[PDB]
Order: sequence, then structure tokens, then C-alpha cells
Amino acid sequence: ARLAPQAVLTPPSAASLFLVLVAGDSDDDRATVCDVISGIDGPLKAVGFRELAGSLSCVVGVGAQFWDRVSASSKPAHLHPFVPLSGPVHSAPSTPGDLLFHIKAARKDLCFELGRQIVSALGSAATVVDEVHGFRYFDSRDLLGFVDGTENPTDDDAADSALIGDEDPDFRGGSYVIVQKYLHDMSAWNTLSTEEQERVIGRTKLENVELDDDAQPSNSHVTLNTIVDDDGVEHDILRDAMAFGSLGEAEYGTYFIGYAKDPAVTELMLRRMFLGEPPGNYDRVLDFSTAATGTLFFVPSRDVLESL
Amino acid sequence: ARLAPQAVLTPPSAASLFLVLVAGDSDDDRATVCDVISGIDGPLKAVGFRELAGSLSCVVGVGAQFWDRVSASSKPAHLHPFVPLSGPVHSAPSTPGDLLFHIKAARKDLCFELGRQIVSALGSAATVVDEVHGFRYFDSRDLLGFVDGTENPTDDDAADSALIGDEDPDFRGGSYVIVQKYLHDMSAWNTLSTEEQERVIGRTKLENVELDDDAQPSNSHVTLNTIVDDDGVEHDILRDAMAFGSLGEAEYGTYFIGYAKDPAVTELMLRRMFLGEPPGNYDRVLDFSTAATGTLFFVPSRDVLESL
Amino acid sequence: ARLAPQAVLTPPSAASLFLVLVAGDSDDDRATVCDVISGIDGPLKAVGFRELAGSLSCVVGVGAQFWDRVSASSKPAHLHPFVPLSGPVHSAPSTPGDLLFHIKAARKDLCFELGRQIVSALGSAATVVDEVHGFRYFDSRDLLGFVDGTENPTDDDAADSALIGDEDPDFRGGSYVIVQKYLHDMSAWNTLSTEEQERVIGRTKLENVELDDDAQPSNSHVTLNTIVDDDGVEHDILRDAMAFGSLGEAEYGTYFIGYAKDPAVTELMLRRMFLGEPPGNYDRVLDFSTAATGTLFFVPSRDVLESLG
Amino acid sequence: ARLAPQAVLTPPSAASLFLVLVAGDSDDDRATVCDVISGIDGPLKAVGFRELAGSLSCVVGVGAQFWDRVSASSKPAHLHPFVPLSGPVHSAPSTPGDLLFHIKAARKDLCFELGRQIVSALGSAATVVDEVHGFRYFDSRDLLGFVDGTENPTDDDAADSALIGDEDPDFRGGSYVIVQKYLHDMSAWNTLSTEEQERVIGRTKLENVELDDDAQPSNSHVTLNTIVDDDGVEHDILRDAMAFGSLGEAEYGTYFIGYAKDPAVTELMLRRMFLGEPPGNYDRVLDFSTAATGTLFFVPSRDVLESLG
Amino acid sequence: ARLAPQAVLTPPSAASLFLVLVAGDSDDDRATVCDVISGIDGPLKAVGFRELAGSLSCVVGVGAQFWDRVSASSKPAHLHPFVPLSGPVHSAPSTPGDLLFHIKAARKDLCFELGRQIVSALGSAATVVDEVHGFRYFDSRDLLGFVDGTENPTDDDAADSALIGDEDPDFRGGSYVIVQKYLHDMSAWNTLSTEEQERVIGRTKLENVELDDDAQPSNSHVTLNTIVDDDGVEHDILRDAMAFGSLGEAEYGTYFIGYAKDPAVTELMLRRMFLGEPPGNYDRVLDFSTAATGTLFFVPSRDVLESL
Amino acid sequence: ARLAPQAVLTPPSAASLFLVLVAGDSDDDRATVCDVISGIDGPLKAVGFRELAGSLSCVVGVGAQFWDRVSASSKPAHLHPFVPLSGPVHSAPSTPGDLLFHIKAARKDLCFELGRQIVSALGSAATVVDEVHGFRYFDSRDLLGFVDGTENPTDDDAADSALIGDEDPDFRGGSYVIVQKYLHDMSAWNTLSTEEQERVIGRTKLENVELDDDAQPSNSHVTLNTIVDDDGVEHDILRDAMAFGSLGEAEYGTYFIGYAKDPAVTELMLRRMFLGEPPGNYDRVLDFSTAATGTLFFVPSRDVLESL
Ligand code: HEM
Ligand code: HEM
Ligand code: HEM
Ligand code: HEM
Ligand SMILES: [Cl-]
Ligand SMILES: [Cl-]
Ligand SMILES: [Cl-]
Ligand SMILES: [Cl-]
Ligand SMILES: [Cl-]
Ligand SMILES: [Cl-]
Ligand SMILES: [Mn+2]
Ligand SMILES: [Mn+2]
Ligand SMILES: [Mn+2]
Ligand SMILES: [Mn+2]
Ligand SMILES: [Mn+2]
Ligand SMILES: [Mn+2]
Repeated sequence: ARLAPQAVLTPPSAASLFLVLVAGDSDDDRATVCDVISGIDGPLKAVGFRELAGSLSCVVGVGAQFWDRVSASSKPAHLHPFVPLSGPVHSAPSTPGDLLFHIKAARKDLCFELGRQIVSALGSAATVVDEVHGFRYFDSRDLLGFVDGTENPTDDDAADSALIGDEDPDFRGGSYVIVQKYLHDMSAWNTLSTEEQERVIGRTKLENVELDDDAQPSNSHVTLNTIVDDDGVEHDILRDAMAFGSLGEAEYGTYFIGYAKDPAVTELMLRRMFLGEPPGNYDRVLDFSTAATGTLFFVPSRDVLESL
Repeated sequence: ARLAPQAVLTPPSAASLFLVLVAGDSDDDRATVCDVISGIDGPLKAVGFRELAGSLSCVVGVGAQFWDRVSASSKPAHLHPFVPLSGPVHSAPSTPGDLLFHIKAARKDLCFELGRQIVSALGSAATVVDEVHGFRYFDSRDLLGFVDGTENPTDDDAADSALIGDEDPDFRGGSYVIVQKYLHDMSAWNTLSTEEQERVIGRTKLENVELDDDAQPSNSHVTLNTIVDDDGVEHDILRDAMAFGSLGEAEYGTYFIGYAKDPAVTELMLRRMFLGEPPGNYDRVLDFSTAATGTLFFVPSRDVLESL
Repeated sequence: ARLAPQAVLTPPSAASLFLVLVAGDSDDDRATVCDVISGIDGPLKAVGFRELAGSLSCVVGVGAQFWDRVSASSKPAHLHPFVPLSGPVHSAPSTPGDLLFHIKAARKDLCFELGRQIVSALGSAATVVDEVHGFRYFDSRDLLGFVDGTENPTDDDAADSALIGDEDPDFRGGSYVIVQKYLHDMSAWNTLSTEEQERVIGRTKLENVELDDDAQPSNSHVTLNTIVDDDGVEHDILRDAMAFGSLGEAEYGTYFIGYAKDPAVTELMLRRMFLGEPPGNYDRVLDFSTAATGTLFFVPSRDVLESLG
Repeated sequence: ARLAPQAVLTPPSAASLFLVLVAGDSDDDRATVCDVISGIDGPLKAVGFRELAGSLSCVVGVGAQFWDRVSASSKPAHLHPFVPLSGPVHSAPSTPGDLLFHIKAARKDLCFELGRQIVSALGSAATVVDEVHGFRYFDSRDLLGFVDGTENPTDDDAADSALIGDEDPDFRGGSYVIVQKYLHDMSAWNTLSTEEQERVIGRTKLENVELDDDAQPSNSHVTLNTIVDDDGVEHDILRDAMAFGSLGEAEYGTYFIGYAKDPAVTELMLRRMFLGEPPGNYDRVLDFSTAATGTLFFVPSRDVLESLG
Repeated sequence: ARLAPQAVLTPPSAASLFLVLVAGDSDDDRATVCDVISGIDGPLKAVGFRELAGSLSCVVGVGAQFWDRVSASSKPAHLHPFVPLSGPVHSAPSTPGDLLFHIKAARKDLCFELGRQIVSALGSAATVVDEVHGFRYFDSRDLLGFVDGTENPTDDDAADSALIGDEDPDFRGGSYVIVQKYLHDMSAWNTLSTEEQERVIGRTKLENVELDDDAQPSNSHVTLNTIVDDDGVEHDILRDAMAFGSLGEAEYGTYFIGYAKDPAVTELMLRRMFLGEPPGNYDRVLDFSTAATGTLFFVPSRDVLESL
Repeated sequence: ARLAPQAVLTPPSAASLFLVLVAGDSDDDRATVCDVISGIDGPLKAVGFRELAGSLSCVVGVGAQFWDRVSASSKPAHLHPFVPLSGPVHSAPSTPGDLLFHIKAARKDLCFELGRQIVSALGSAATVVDEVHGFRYFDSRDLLGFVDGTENPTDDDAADSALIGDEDPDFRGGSYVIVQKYLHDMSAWNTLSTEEQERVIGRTKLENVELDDDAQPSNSHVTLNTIVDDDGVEHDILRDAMAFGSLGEAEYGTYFIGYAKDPAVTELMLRRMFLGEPPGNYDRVLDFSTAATGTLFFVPSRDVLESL
């Protein structure tokens, strides 16, 4: 899908930019934001066409509250604000955001320039409340040192997992996305042996092979994030996480971003991670990772976005 | 996508070859021509398969007159010779062409070699009347210094704009292509300021951003080439323009090529450009650009081309 | 089709790995094999996701005999062992194989690592009986010096040629694949002039242009592998042959692998090549190429493979 | 110069990292710093060798004050703190820094990982006071939209411009580097027409062609940064500026970094830019660019750096 | 190596531009020409710096006659006009040229743009008399189908063969370059068998292996272009030939360009080729190739070029 | 150093080929081998020139015995056969080899083709006794999972470490190389924890960081292979090791190849590894790696090779 907005199914990229904004209260602010997001193909092409490979993509997400301001009388089935989670040891906050721009390209300059044109076009109508410049780290790893994304669904599976279908026909082709900015405690993480780390994640570290059933702990990240319904059907989400950080501020992060046709799947993963399954048996990744943000967005299809 | 002829929807390439030929009057000439074009998959693969990436593509177009020699009692709805235009200041001529080969690849040698094999196979049955070796110029620019092709429809929009559909079902998947070889007056263009050049085109020069609605002249290239019908529906074409040139002959060119499911769209753009809207309010691009050729071809689907 | 098993339609790659294995006789062995092949997407991603381009692919084939052990009451319409052929001077032997892994990637390490993980997961439940590390050779040439793959069908034609459709709906999207490891007699081939080599193949050597009708021999590789039925309809196969060899053993080979929605097409090509058309007018490529293996496998669709056992 | 520290002459890269740190006051702190910088080839290889192209490089600079703590009785001829400048409306401040790491690579992860390992090895012995992640912007442009670096000297001229030679033999192959982090006023710059911007810089914008003599303003960036001595000899510096920024903070910057065998050249350029020539005829780039830092460092040769302590 | 003019030793490139110009008779013309060529580093960097890889190079050559206008009382030892040759069957003409720009890059646009800027800077002071856009053809082949440039000296050998040394110390680091634009008779060449073609060249065609000593004809291109002196010392030249062509004009060409520290080597090769060794035993390449131009230039070192 | 034989200092490559041969006993065999190796630039260019990047290199090594047959009266200072080592637990055999070809390129086909032409040109005059097709494994790792080559000397250090200098002036520019084909016990290796493995090697596994002094065991691979003279000067070697293997034969290998201007440095490393320092404290890498071959070759400079 070349230089088309709302391309949820794009493969991983070398660079990304995650912009979360809050819209101003006026109707003028509302109208500027609407103009910009609905014509987002304009700047996407203005920047993206300059690269022969045409790698640049831009997914626009709209928060529950803001959606109500621009489409009061027509709403996707599962749009609501992000549900805060308060677990026995760790919590996932719900933090502000009216707009998400999830931008990816083969090159940092293309991300940066697209962001520059979007922010400039929004002017005073919106404020950036979170900004993360994601980068690929070695062979698709996160800063914990593990290959991150391995089990993503691909092709038809990706589309079945992430894209709204017959269950909500007026919003077919759309999706729901959750973001969380995580910061890691690297020194604590490095006190663990590699084997302890593998038991936390659920895969071997260098080789990125899922641990055997009989060595797979019940609170591993993989176990807690495997969602199987009563008919034995697995329900997957599409993740585009990227590393980020700042060396001077000792910040080493993983920007989580996950797409699903029904956000309850993602929400259940989060509940199982933060509260545990069974309750108390929580994800030991959270012993080394703290979420600074937590926001849910509806991702309209191109058609719906273009007519807002 | 790989190594199939009539692939109208291919993204922009580093190199291009445009060959326009006239066929011989005789029945033997018609027969050779018909053999070469209906078996064009042969040379396409003979050349294209030698490159791992398989970037080589070849679109064959057939003029109205030659189409009648070769497919007498079956014709696409809108196939007719290129309509010449005689405007208040500038004119677009209608020049000969029975065959078009629009060849693209990541490399020049691939273009040249495919060209060489097509020209050799045709032998005395056909004569090259126009030959242009197109090249990508910096970040997708034309020799006027502007990013050229930015607003092209992509994905579904590209297929809806370029490819014949339900409306003419015997020729579904075909297209109509117009070419015009433009020569620029570089020294005249260079006497304009960047800002005046921007007013002529409709977009900022370095940054490739569409001028604000309030700043957009009504005779800008962008305005005159925007086609909106009575119902408020926009109609687009798919362009694959490339730069070409000769330093010794001081020739600096843009080779225009545009595909549409209905040439009425392309032709209306050309009228607005050359005649003006309102009349005499013509495209100031034409003050620095002169069309040396002008030819319309029908682009059969792969299936229709192969049975001929 | 990014990192999905059974991607029969993937374009040519720089590196490939062909693994042919025989499964152990026990119920335990069969169960381990079933587990590995129906979970093949696991190692595929474990390895493939580490490369940004996601070039890695893996096609699993299952032999007729093994298929009956693991899906006794549901079988694609044309699954049978490779049919051997014997001409007077050249033969196409039928050699063992229950499992095929046809692995492709932009890089050798990716093919090797995926092979390593698969072999490791199978452990004592299967034995490697053939292993070939294929490599792209110049501009898509085989070791005879000819561009090899030129006329492969692409896109819709590739899908129409290779994949089971309405004729056998329970296995739609599957395919039948035949492999033959050919070893070349390089010094005999080198005694021919270029023009003689071109008459053997049916295309010019450097330029890879098909010889025109009047110049195309009735026993050229191209002529005998052209299949036009009574109704005048052409039937194609999808090939992904690669060069392989060992300098010290003097082995210079072409690993033939051809996919078809119905192996009758591939089998008729082989009959024409080895037995000739008219009878005895065989394919002279076989004067310089000797098949050391010959095996047929059913390639199930993803859904069918994942459901196994 | 593959994976060797102090490679001042490396060509432009897609990504860079500029780290400026202040060393702790203790003997322990100094010793840890000494250990890390004189062993810098260790982390350089640990990270860089993982990339086949070996694009990663790392130049270590040491401030005048820190230098005296760790090599009290041997000092290059021109090592002194950055000399601040104050014009009537624009100033070049002198800001803290004992250590510079100027890291470049084809990829961001390589710069980041090397920075991570260096910061980690220094631990509490040094503090990061400036950190900039530079990136190539289109066709070698800065965020003002101009090609930035065009006239850099190359090969022998680069070596002649940047590296200490016979004038100071104990430090042959070293250099002096100045950094300034500039932030731009983008909306003010955008109020200029292209032609006005070109008169500010001294070259055409899209085409990056130097304005001819009759059209070149006496206060253009190019004119004021052209240094021709009394004898008519030109003196150049080697620059490796990169774009950087933050959209939410509205920070759009150029990180200036310039190497010279004698910082007098760079210092005279800065005087001309900030104070003007003739006096008051300053560089109008400064109307749109404000320096937030200003620091000078000695870049020792490999041999000198490795020998430290 | 990067972006410095007069880089004779650069490896082969994907694209090339050969510009040969004659200068105006006047003193103003001489002055402009002298300004452009002595400041050629300017345009080289203006263009070349825009490409991260910095592949762009430009070698300036000056003909004997123009050199005398511009450096009257100081001349390299072997600078004289191209010596025409009149052999038993084939002839090599001596055509005009004051200036040569031999431009190479990984991309055509870089070549074209540098060319455009040089031609513009020269304005009316000089006229393009020959222009050739060279391109790499498959695996380093010429349009005769043979790998072209195989035996080129590399590294120290390339410097010893091409660059003026101790023997003429005022011009150290300079070179002498000969160009000839050859046009092929493709249909005649194609009537030879591969084996006969191999006998003509001196090497196997696909495999690019030198024929066995016993199988190597004495009139092969390889034999006639091997120069061994009395002492048994071989003398080599550095060639940078490129294919060029026009399909409509049926022009298939090899642009020959050869650098030597002493043109006596190149000239002897040309005599052996055109006159034969023994006399009349000439290069059978010349039966399928006709030289349309022939010009000799001195290539000053960077230092000598810049003070002029 | 482009397409030049005996390029010892080339950086790591994606592919390599290691060919070890024994020459036949006749004087005819001796003469054929001499012809081939001394003209090795012929096939190097015949194959290498076909790749634009020109990555192909070929280093020829000559064994002690064979050298005596072709240069009986002139010998480099340290040429002798490989010294077998018999340690408390492991041994390094000395195995046959008259010729080494160490071939590297960006592509397997270039290695293979060069090898093909060499073996063909040697015909019956020599027999291949060992053949290994090396490949790059992920981010420069060996099959033990560790980055392999990290501490290689580079630039001036590489030349000082590997190339014969003033100490043996008649062979300046040459080198000495040792090869050992190692096969690993992967199952035994994988019983170790990552931390145990790191203590065996002397560096962290994923991060490839040398262990601290106080955690660096005295029998680690790194400790045993660090060679410091009595003046505190370290003596380094240049290694080009590559992974190889065969999945059907359960072969997972590391082909060791190491260059030094004085092979005593390499030999001392081997003694310390196999016998231990102090005696008995041997390299625990050898508990998981067995050397199947062991051969020493002299690497002549280009000049010396070309005049054999
Ligand atoms: C001298 C020849 C021409 C030049 C140099 C030229 C240049 C450009 C440029 C720079 C743009 C803006 C970027 C973009 O592609 O969106 C553009 C847009 C366009 N041009 Fe042209 N053009 C030429 C001829 C033509 C002709 C002959 C037609 C129609 C028959 C045409 C149709 C268009 C259209 C439809 C657009 C998109 C406008 C929009 O919807 O925003 N152009 N052209
Ligand atoms: C020694 C092993 C073989 C070699 C070296 C070889 C080589 C080639 C070459 C050079 C071509 C022409 C370029 C192309 O279109 O691919 C070709 C075509 C072909 N080969 Fe093979 N081949 C081999 C074995 C086989 C076998 C066993 C089959 C069938 C079972 C086969 C089926 C084909 C087909 C169908 C074509 C396409 C012919 C056409 O429709 O134009 N080949 N082969
Ligand atoms: C806001 C920060 C700056 C920006 C945006 C900037 C931009 C540029 C640009 C666009 C050029 C022309 C292309 C080129 O040759 O590089 C240039 C040239 C140059 N700049 Fe800067 N510059 C900055 C700061 C500095 C500083 C602080 C110095 C000196 C200390 C400097 C020294 C130079 C030099 C020496 C040249 C080469 C001029 C010539 O010889 O033609 N620049 N700069
Ligand atoms: C029609 C124009 C020409 C063509 C098509 C052509 C083609 C070739 C070919 C295919 C080779 C063998 C591969 C290699 O480069 O080593 C070659 C070699 C060579 N050519 Fe040319 N050539 C042409 C004109 C010239 C001219 C005019 C000269 C000298 C003035 C020349 C000098 C050489 C030399 C010195 C060699 C290397 C021979 C050796 O030492 O092995 N060529 N040429
Ligand atoms: Cl960004
Ligand atoms: Cl072309
Ligand atoms: Cl493999
Ligand atoms: Cl960084
Ligand atoms: Cl050009
Ligand atoms: Cl190999
Ligand atoms: Mn799972
Ligand atoms: Mn529009
Ligand atoms: Mn056919
Ligand atoms: Mn200047
Ligand atoms: Mn020779
Ligand atoms: Mn060490």
C-alpha cells in the first residue's frame, strides 16, 4: 500500500515517529484538526513521494472524546478511553491523547519531515503531549536484548487480527490501537542471568526460539499474552514496537503500539500482564518496565478518515 | 506484479524508455507487428528475468488507426487519435504513432536491452518516430526543479482512475495513455523568482507543499489540472513523467505520460491547460514548455493484448 | 506473503536450501514430525523476523506414503510416489523422501539457521537423505551458462499453474512439487560450441532469446517442455531451480524443483524429455545432466498444513 | 580507516551522535575517564564489528582544563577553552565540556549502542551535559533547506586543513574541534523569500551553486567564512554538521562541529560571523540561528590518546 | 578519493558522461574557459555532495592547441594533437576537441546535472562538439557482448601505467587521455558465431577467459593491444569504456577512453590495431567498429589544473 | 586494493571459499601449478571484473615443502610445516597442503566461479584435499553464537601485525597464514549456560563486550590468545574466520584462518590454547571444537608471486 494513509498492515521499518496530541477546546481548533487529519494524504505524499522506494506511512488514530466532537452521531462499536489498570505491584496509567500519528519509513528524515508538516499545519489547534523517535535495534531487538515482534500475525492473519470486518460494517477497514511508552530499569534487568530473562519473556534470547511447553513459566510474557477462546481459537494482535531513548537522561525505552479489530483482545492481554493470570501471577517484564503513558485510539479506514 | 506486460500501475522507476513507432502499410508488416506485441511477454522475460529484483516492465499502447487494422470489429469505447489543441498563445500538436512501448526498470541497461530486442524483432515492419530515455532527477523532480508526480493516485485510487472497469467490460483492465514530449526554455524559467515559479506550478518548490487555498492562483498548473464534476467528484489520472535531455543540443525536457480509464479526463485537463479556464486563463507552465509530440494510445489488458 | 509457510509463489532468491528427509517408522516419530511441520510457522518467524526485509520462506512438502500415515482418510486427488522413467541411455530414478523443506532467502545464514532449527526440532524422528545449498549464479544462470527460469509464469498465471483450485476443493491452494538433483558433465558440455548448446536448450546463450520457429529443434529442451493440450491450451509449471556444487568432488549441479496444480503436467514434461516426442526424440540436456534423485511431494495450503494431527 | 578511533577524516554519515560530558572532580573519576578514553577502541570494535560495512566511527575530544589533569607536562600548542564572543545582538557562549564523543554510522542503533556502552563504562565519573542525535536530511541539507557541507576540503586538502603537522610534532595527526548547538527560528526564516535566503547563505538554495562575485554579498555566510591570509593563502576547516530536533518542543537545529589543525582559523571565522567584517557587518544566518553551546576540544591522534595515563 | 577533480584512477561506474568541447577564438572565451576548468572543484562539489556515497567524479582534459593558449611557456612532454591513422582497410580520424569532461557517478542525474552546470558556466565561450551518455551494460559488458575492461591495471599498476611520474616532474600526477567514439555494425557482428567472435576479441565470451596461448590469433584484439618492450616489460593503459546507443537511429556504440602516462603506448596500440602487426594483420574488431571521433587531451594534476 | 592478488588486509565478507590442494610429484605438475599461481591475477580479474563493486579477492598461500620445489635458493625467514600439538586433553594435527586459496567476495557465485576456474586450470597437476564454503552468520557471529573477529587489528595495526617488513626485506609485503578447520559439538556447547560460555570465550555473548579484568578467567580464549612481550608490547594476528556446515552430516564448523608477519605469534597462541598457560590451563573452547586440519602457508607478495 504505497503512500496511502491508514496503512495498518505495513511491515517493520528502520525508523518511526509516534506523535500524541491533545486538540484545543474551540470549534475553530476542532475544524483545523478535522481539516488536517482528513486531508492527511496531502502531506504524506508531499514528503513520501520524494523517496523512490515510497516507504513512508502514516496511520492517524482518534481518541474517544475527540471522536465525539467530530462524529457525534456515528461511532465504531468499541471506541472508549484507555482503561487504567491497578495491579498488585504495577499499574498502567490512562493518559491524555486526542490524536495519534504513527509514522514509519526507511529513513529518519522522512518521518521527521512528515511530522514537521503535520505539526506546522495543526498550529495552535493542537499540542504535542508525547513524542517518541523509534529506531530499529540490531536484528529486530528491543533494548531488553530480545527479538521483538517475532510472532506478529502476517498477511491474511494480520488483516483478520487487526482490521474491522463484518462485525461493525460502517467502520470496515478501520482498527483500534493502544500505545504505552515504557521505560526500563536496565541495571536491574542486567542483574538477571540470560536464562532468568528468557523465563521472563518466554523465548531464548539470542536465538529467539519459544521455550518448550514444559519449560515455559505460567507468568512468562508469552504465556500471559496468548489469548485462546473457549473454542480453542487464538486471538492475535499486530504490534509495531520500537526502541527509543536518551543517554544523558538514562532513558532506555520500548514504545509499545498494538493494533486489533477488537481492543478487548489487547485489553485482556494488559489485564493478564498487570493483574496476573491467575490474579497475582503478573508479567515479570513489568518488574523492569514502567509505562509512562496509556492511550486508546480508533483508526478510521481511509474512506472514513477522508470524510470526517 | 513481476515481469507481466501492461502493468500500468507500477510505481516510479530510476530509468525509463519511451518508444513510439509507426507501422508499415502492408499486410506482412501488420502481421509482424501483431506477432511482436501479442508475444511481448517473451522479450520482457528474456531481459527482465536476468535481474534478481525483477523491476523491468513494459506497457504496450496501440494507436486508434493501427488498432482498426488488427482488431477490426471490436474497439474500446474511447479510442480515437490525439485531439490537437490550438489555444490563444500555445498549441499542442497531434503527431503520428501506431505503437507505444513504455518501458521502466531500476537500471538503464535493462530498458535499453528490452528496447533493442523489440526494435530488432519488428525489423522493417515499423519505424521509430520518437525515442526518449527518461531518468529520475534527484528526489523525484523534473528539470524545472519541482517534485513531479506527487499527487498521483495510489493503490485502489490508482486502479479506479487508470483502468477500464464495468463501464466497458470487453476491455476491463485496459487504459488510455497520452504522451507529449515537452522541451523547456530553461533560461526563461530561470529568470523567474522561486516564488513566481511556485505560483506557476501550484506548490512550494523545495518542500513540495500545495499552496494555501487563498494563495493558489486560478491559472496554476495544479488548479487547471484539478478535475471536479457536477456532483463534486474528483477525477484523476496516473502520470509517469520523466526528465530527459541533451546538453550539446540544449534540450531540457519533461516527457509527459498519463493513463486514465477515460481519456475525456486527460483531454479536459489539456483543454484547461492550453485554452484556459476561463478562456485565455491558460497554464503558465506552457510559457516555458513546448509540446513537440502528442499521441493517444489504447493500452489493452494483458489478456486482450495476447489474443490479437 | 511475508514470513508465511507454504508460499509457493515467492520470486527467485539469492540463496536456497533443499532438505529431503525420511521419517522414522514409529508412532512417536510420526507424532514429532506432525508437530514440527504443522507448527512450521514458529521457526520460520523465529529466524525470518530477524531480517528487516523478511525475505525468508519455507515450503513444506509431504510424500504420498507419509501422508497416509498422518491423514489416512483425506488425500489430495493426485498424490502418488514419483513415477520413475527409463529411456535407453537416461533414467529418472524414484528416490526416497517423506518430507521436503524448500527454503529461500536473500542470505545464506537465514536458510542455514532455519534448516538448523528444523533439523534440531525433528531430532531422531527423521533423517536427512538429501541436502542441497543452492545459490544464484550471475544473472540468474544455471552452471550450463544459460538463464534458467525465464519463462516461468508470473502473478495470476503462476497461481493458475501451480495451485490447486476448483478441481479439488478440499485442498485448494496446495500444490504438487517434484525435485530432481541433476549433476552435469561439464567437460562434455564444454566440447559443444555455443550454437550447439543453444540448439540443445532452445534459446540463445548470452541473450536468453528463444530461437525462432524455423530454427527451433523438435528435441530442444524448450520444445519438449512445451505442453499444449488437444484443445490448444498451454499448461505451465513453476520452477525454482538453483545451481549447487563442490569443486573438490567435481560436482556441478542444477537442483530442479517444479510446482504444478496437477503433477500430470510435470510428469508429461518428464516423459517427453526422457522418452522423447516422437518416441526416441529425447532431450539432449540429458546427455549432459544425470538425475541422482527423483521425489514427489504434496504441498498443503497453510490451513491444511497447520491442521495436520 | 576501518573501526579506528580518532578518524577525523571520515566522510558524511546518515546518523551521528554528539555527546559532551563533564568529568567528576576526584582522582578516581579522572582515572576512570582516562581508562575509558584511552581504551576507546574496545567499545568501538565491540559495536562496530557487528556491521559488515564497518561504518561506525568515534572521535574523542578532550577540553583544555581536563587535559591539564591528565597530561600536565605535555600539551598541544593551541589548546585553550572556547573563546566566547558577544556582538550587539548575537553571542557565542562558552559552555562546559571536558569530553566530546563525536560518533558517526550508517545506522542509528550503532551510534546509540556505542554511546550506551561509553556512558555505561564512565558511570559516575562523568555527566552528560549535551546530547544530540544528528540525522542526514534529504540530499545533505540542513533544516534551513540548504545543502550543508558542500565546500568541505577532501582527501589531501582535508588532511592539510584538519590535522596537526610539522608545526607541533609531538601531536602530529591530532586536531582541534569546536562544537556549537544552534537552534533555528523557522517561522522567521520562512518569512524570507528563497532569493533572500540565498543572499544570507551565499549559494542558490535548490541547486547549491555559489552566487557569482557581483551577486555575492559581503556579509553572506560564505564570504565571512572564507579565510584568505596576507600571502593570499586560503585556510579551510572540516565540518560535519547535522540536523537535529524535537517537534513537540519546536526545536529545529543544526549541530555545528568543525575540525582544524589550528583553532585560530575556526576562531577567526567565528569573529567574522559574530562581529562582522568590516566591523558590524555580521553573518545574517545568526538572525535565524542562536548558539546554545560553545566548546573547544583537542582531538589527540590514536597514539597519543591510547598512551593517556 | 571523494569529490576531487582529476581522479583518473576511479573504479568503473554505472553511468558516465563524455563531453568534448571546442573553445572560442577570443581572449574573453579563453578567460571564461580558464575560470571554469581551474575552479571545476566548485561544480563537482555543488553536485556531488548531494549524494551520500559521493560517487561523482570529473576528469578535465585539455587539448594541445588550447593548452598553448593558456599555459604558453610550460608544457608536458608528450602533449600533441591526436595522430590520425590510415590503415589498409580501416581509418582512425583526428577530430576537434579543446576540452574533455569525463564524468562518472553511480547515477545518471548526477552526471547530467554536473554536465548541465559546466555547460551553463561556459556559456558562449565553448561549444559541445561530442556528447556521449555511457551506461554499464549487464556484467561490465560492451554492446558486442564481451566483458569490457577486464585486464585493466589496478592499484599500484594503475598508478604506474596512467600517471606521469619522475620522468616529467613538473606534471607529476597528470595523464594523457585518448577518446574514440566507436559505432558498431551489429547485424554484421551477429552473423559471426560465438567462436569466431572469441577469435576476434581474444577471450571467451560468456566466461571472459583469455584464450590459450596456442589458440590465440595473432591478429586478436588482445594480442594486438599487448605491448611488450625490448626488455620484456609490459606497458598498460587504463580504460574506462562505456556502452551508448540510440535505438531509432540504430546506433550501438562503445565509447573508448584510455589513460596512459605516455601516449606513445596508446598510439602504438592504435597502430597495431589499424595498421596491423605484421602490416595488414589488423584488428578484426575494426571490421565491426568504426571510429567517429579521435582526440587526445592532457589531464593535469589537480594542482596544475587549479593554477591556470 | 581492487582485484589484486595477495590482498591480505581485506575487510570481512559475506562469503568466502577456502581451498587446500596438494601438488603432483612430476616436474610437469610443478610447472603447471607455478604457471597458475603466478598468473593468478588472470582468473581473479576474469571473474572479479564482472561485479561492479569489485569485491572479489584471492590470497595464494604456498606450503614449506612445495616452496622448496619452486624457489629452492630463496626462502622467507619463517617458512616451515605446521607444528602438530599434543596437549593434555586436545591435539592440533598437522595435515597436508601445498597450496591455499583464500577467496572472499560479497557473493557466493563469485567465490565459486573463481574456484571453478582455478581448479580447472590446475587440472591433474593438483588435488583438492580440503574445501570449505564460508558464510557470514548474522551480525558477524560464529556458530557458537559469539561475534567472531571483534578485536582484529585494523589499518596500520593490521599491516604491522600481518605484513612482512624490514625484518625480512626480500619478502616484504608477504605474510604467513595458518588454517584449521574446526567442528563443534553443538549439543555439549548448548548444555552450558550463557554465562559459562562467556567465561569460556572471555566476552559477553549478545553484547560482545570484553569481560572485566576481575571476571576474566585465566584460561578464557581471550586471555590465552593475548600475546604480550617482555617490553609490554602486544602482538596481534589478523583473522578471517567464517562459519560453515552441513545439516545432514550434523557438521557445524568454524574455519579458522590467521595471518601474521611472524607465525611464531600465531604458533604461541595455539600452544597456549592447546597446552595451556600455565601448562594444563588450556582453552575451554577446545572442549567443544575439534580441529580436523592444521596447515601453515607462506603468502608471497604480489611481486614475488608473479615471478615464481
Ligand atoms: C511541461 C510538462 C509538465 C510539467 C513540467 C508538469 C509538472 C507538474 C508538477 C511539478 C506537478 C505538481 C506535483 C504533482 O505531480 O502532483 C504536476 C501536477 C500535475 N500535472 Fe503536470 N506537468 C506537466 C504536464 C502535464 C500535463 C500535460 C498534464 C495533463 C494532461 C498534467 C497533469 C498534472 C496533474 C493532473 C497534476 C496533479 C494536480 C493535482 O491534482 O494536484 N501535467 N505537474
Ligand atoms: C538439468 C536440469 C535442467 C536444466 C539445466 C534446465 C535448464 C532450462 C533452461 C536453461 C530453460 C530456458 C529458460 C527458462 O525458460 O527457464 C529451461 C526451460 C524449462 N525447463 Fe528446464 N532444465 C532442467 C530440468 C528440467 C526439468 C526436469 C523439467 C520438467 C520436469 C524442466 C522444465 C522446463 C520448462 C517447463 C521450461 C520452460 C520452457 C518453455 O515453456 O519455454 N526443466 N530449462
Ligand atoms: C547555524 C549554523 C550554521 C549553518 C546553518 C551553516 C550553513 C552553511 C551552509 C548552508 C554552507 C554552504 C554549503 C557548504 O559549503 O557547506 C556553509 C558553509 C560554510 N560554513 Fe556554515 N553554517 C553554520 C555555522 C557555521 C559556523 C559556526 C562556522 C564557522 C565556525 C561555519 C563555517 C562554514 C564554512 C567555513 C563554510 C564554507 C564556506 C566556503 O568556503 O565556501 N558555519 N554553512
Ligand atoms: C570498438 C572499440 C573497442 C572494443 C569493443 C574493445 C573491447 C575490448 C574487449 C572486449 C577487451 C577484453 C577484456 C579486457 O578489457 O581486458 C579489450 C581489451 C583491451 N582493449 Fe579494447 N576495445 C576497443 C577499442 C580499444 C582501443 C581503441 C584500444 C587501444 C587504443 C584498446 C585497448 C585494449 C587493451 C589494452 C586491452 C587489454 C588487452 C590485454 O592486455 O589483455 N581497445 N577490449
Ligand atoms: Cl522523527
Ligand atoms: Cl534506454
Ligand atoms: Cl544453507
Ligand atoms: Cl544515537
Ligand atoms: Cl548524462
Ligand atoms: Cl564457493
Ligand atoms: Mn504461540
Ligand atoms: Mn488536490
Ligand atoms: Mn512458449
Ligand atoms: Mn571558495
Ligand atoms: Mn596479458
Ligand atoms: Mn585485549
